[PDB]
Amino acid sequence: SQVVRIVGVGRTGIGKLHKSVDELAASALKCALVDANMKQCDLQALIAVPSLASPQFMQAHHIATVAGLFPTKGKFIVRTVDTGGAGPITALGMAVDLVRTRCAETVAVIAADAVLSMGSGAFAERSNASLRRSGLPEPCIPHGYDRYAQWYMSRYGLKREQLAMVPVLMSKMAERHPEAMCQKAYTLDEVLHSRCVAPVTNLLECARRADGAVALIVSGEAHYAEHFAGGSKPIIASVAEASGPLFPPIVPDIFSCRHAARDAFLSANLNVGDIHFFGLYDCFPICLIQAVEAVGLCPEGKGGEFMETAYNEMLNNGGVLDPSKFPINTHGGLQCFGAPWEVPAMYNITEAIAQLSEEAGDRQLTPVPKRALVYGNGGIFSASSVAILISD
Amino acid sequence: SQVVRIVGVGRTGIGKLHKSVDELAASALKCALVDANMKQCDLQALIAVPSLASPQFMQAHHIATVAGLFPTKGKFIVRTVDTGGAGPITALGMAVDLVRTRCAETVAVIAADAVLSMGSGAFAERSNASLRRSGLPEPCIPHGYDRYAQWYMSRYGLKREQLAMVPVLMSKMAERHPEAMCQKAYTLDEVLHSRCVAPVTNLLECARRADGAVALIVSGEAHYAEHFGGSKPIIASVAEASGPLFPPIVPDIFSCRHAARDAFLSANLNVGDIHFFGLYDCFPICLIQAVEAVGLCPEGKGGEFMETAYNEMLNNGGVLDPSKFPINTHGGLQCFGAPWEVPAMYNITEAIAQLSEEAGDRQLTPVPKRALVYGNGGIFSASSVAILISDL
Ligand SMILES: CC(C)(COP(=O)(O)OP(=O)(O)OC[C@H]1O[C@@H](n2cnc3c(N)ncnc32)[C@H](O)[C@@H]1OP(=O)(O)O)[C@@H](O)C(=O)NCCC(=O)NCCSC(=O)CC(=O)O
Ligand SMILES: CC(C)(COP(=O)(O)OP(=O)(O)OC[C@H]1O[C@@H](n2cnc3c(N)ncnc32)[C@H](O)[C@@H]1OP(=O)(O)O)[C@@H](O)C(=O)NCCC(=O)NCCSC(=O)CC(=O)O
Repeated sequence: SQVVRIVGVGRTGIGKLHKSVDELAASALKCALVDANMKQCDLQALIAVPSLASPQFMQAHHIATVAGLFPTKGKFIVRTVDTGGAGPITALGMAVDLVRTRCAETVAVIAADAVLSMGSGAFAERSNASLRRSGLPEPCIPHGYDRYAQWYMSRYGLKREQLAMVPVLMSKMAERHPEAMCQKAYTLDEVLHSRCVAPVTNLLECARRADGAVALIVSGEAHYAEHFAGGSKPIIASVAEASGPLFPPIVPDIFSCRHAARDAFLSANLNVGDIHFFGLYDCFPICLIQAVEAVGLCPEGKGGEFMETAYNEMLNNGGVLDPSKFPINTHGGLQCFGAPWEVPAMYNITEAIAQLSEEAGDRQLTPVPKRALVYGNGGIFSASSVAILISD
Repeated sequence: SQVVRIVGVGRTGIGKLHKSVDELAASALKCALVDANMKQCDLQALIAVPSLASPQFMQAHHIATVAGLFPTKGKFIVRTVDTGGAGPITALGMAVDLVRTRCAETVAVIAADAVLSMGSGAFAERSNASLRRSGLPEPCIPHGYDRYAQWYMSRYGLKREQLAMVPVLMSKMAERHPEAMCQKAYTLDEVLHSRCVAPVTNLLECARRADGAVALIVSGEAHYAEHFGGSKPIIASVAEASGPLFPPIVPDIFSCRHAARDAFLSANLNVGDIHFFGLYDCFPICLIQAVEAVGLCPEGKGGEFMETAYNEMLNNGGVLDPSKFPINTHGGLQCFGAPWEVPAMYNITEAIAQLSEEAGDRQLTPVPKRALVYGNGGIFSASSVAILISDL
């Protein structure tokens, strides 16, 4: 096949940054190049995902032009891809493909957005407009996921309080991350008594609006060692995708994460027991609950109980959530770290790399994980992208 | 490695159709499935390009959902890609890649838009907004290409009248195509005396706004024969290259030559083996650069290539013989129609018509065995080239 690694990582801060999407993208890319010990001229491709704050025709080309990558010497392949929040991992798979087919020896993958700075009114309008023809009441995306949550409750007996436990657990993780937007952990009642957004979905269960950008540099192992030289630059062991409808009608074969996860495991010749860090998309509680089931951390229908077990162990440990007992989204995820539209799957990757390189600080897993699984989700369970990262 | 064919083609009409983008996409896909002797359930992937008339989050997913592809039984991979008007050929390359890596045995590639029905005011605003930060005066895209045209005139001695000859030649082709929006050929003076859009670019030299959709079905040769020549051509190769989204000017900015060269090497063919060319012609300078890039004439001689054909046309009783100018026999973006990111599809469909001997009064004799198609995005920002052959 040929071994391909994430050789560079760079990102901006997260929050209300008062910067343009182009500035954030450019800053993230520069950080990534420094992290890779590379220069602009060493890049042979660039892949990006669209922005909601600043929608732009041929986004990747726009970013590349403004950042001053042109004119280049030799070949440069640029591409914008849209699979929603699955994008960054989708783009990762494409980057691997460009390397293996020898279309490009090195690839930059960039995601950038500013949905907190854009204002609540504009965000709500554009995010709702994203689900035309769905029949979903506003806000549409939360209502779409809420409809799947209610189906889980009816089908599998998922409890309302088990959904609400997700942001509690994520807030416990987030408060150990210096940059996470949530710096104080929630109580279960606080989540349950927060503003109602949809019948079984409250405000503190919604993905947290943020500005932010992340850039990844992908390269063949051999090429990188020759010119620019484990866990800090992990091997992309596999990437797999699967898809579903953009909005709900409900049958279990609609969900695509399990198929994507299974294909990623087979591709990498690994199993769930070999993975000791999980960066799992958590735009709403039902997404994370379905994710842990899909990747095989627990049986089908037992995701809610998986959350409750961790929540109870947290309460019986003096309110402390031990990462070793819940090695998932140690950064806080979309719930409590932040969610810049199609960006935040990048934070599953960056947090995985931090853990694999033993640079996650107070969030650090012990023993150091050798292998990580990351998961990005787009639309309303419409796009699944799963990748497995290994140190060696 | 493994032979992959375009096994189905379907499209709507072209013009002012008064239909939604979703309706056009859905209609084109149904036609393509019938043309492939396939059903929805036989599709394992769908790739699409964004629409200007109806911009939509996760466009491919949106189209797939509204068209009723879900729920699916097996795996289904959906993806939206944006490389401007290069898109359809970019997507074609990705489809081939999905087949070869066995992620999907069959792939639908769809492009749909309605930029004529959307209204002149909305089109102008959105097309201009596409070039933020460029510094180009309105209309921005024509002015961007106009700046490159002026550079060609200064650098290579390209004549103003040679630019204007492009729509003349395209209008001669278009009037032989029943559905082409231009049904009466232009004179050179008529082009030169038409409304000025940019210093060296007039109205009849601009890409013709149209509504339209096209859908392609891609499949491995062996898989298709088990379950379901020129009419279903082999995708011999696909190659891409990119450049800045807008101008500052150096010759290494242009990427079509690199893309063309890589496609030829990939396919193990040369320009002399190709007897039909579907070349992107959003403005005269694009086609002039295209014929040079693919090797139909030397660098800087594209203007003279047009004049030679124009003069031979005048000395042949005003008749443009396709055998002496086997290029865009449909009329291209200039005179067939240009639905934003769609019209590279018409280079593919016209190529297939020629290869299958179903091009009517436009038919090349002898029947071409091999065709080259070229899509261009932005302002010489994206190049996508593919070579189609009837048999090995
Ligand atoms: C919930 C909303 C309808 C309305 O929230 P508002 O922005 O109006 O709230 P606000 O900022 O005005 O003020 C509310 C107060 O609570 C805080 N607050 C706001 N949102 C919060 C959240 N998610 N979690 C925790 N706290 C939050 C604010 O800081 C503020 O605090 P104080 O007042 O104390 O300062 C909206 O945020 C929304 O639509 N959220 C859903 C996001 C979404 O759908 N994302 C895409 C998921 S799909 C995906 O992930 C990928 C893909 O694109 O496919
Ligand atoms: C030329 C324009 C500025 C002006 O268009 P208007 O809508 O104002 O046209 P109008 O109102 O003057 O039209 C009045 C008459 O002229 C005709 N007419 C209109 N446009 C024409 C054209 N291009 N060629 C020939 N005739 C044309 C109409 O049929 C009508 O006929 P009658 O006389 O019978 O009434 C615009 O169409 C334009 O921007 N065109 C270029 C589009 C573009 O840049 N596309 C992207 C290219 S880049 C690319 O392709 C790559 C990528 O996408 O990335």
